[PDB]
Amino acid sequence: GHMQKTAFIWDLDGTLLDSYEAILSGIEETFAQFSIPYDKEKVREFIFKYSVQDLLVRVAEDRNLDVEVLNQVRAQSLAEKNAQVVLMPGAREVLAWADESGIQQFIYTHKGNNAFTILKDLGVESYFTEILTSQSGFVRKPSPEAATYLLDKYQLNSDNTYYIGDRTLDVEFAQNSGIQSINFLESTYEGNHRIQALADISRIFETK
Repeated sequence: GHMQKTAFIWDLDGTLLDSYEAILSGIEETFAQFSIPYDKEKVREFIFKYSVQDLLVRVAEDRNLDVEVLNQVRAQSLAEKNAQVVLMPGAREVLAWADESGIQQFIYTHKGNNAFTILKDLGVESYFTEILTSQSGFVRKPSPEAATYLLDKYQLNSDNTYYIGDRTLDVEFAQNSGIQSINFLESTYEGNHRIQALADISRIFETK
């Protein structure tokens, strides 16, 4: 219950967008053009370990093709048309809890002004009081500038703010500013709370 002044930051890549389908379906069409078997399970794993770019290499090189052709074959794809970007089916638990709790949630990414539309569309523009983008102009990484921006904008607290971003780079800028993070992985910071889901975000603040 309770929830003192807590502020929250989400990303816009893969923490709360599961658009990986609408990407990945493009490469299924690439594997098919070379008579390569494609298994979503083998792909979703490898794209989390390595790049797209690496995978096309790691098939062509094995299969007696050339990734130089595969590069072009990955452009002449249909699933970039016949697909769309979801609202990460499960986070509306946390979204609701935090907003009832009055936790000012925000977003930071490099995405374009189309970002704001995606949230409006999918139903969750309210849930992030303010959202930053490519237009914001901030430094690359670590970028504590973007933290201080959101703090001063509504007179929020560094120590009482928490960035959820799924990466070791969640602690770097966080530490440079003096704010906390919540990630699925360990890193060598004191404001770094491991999780496995999204519903563990509430359990942190419910003493578990």
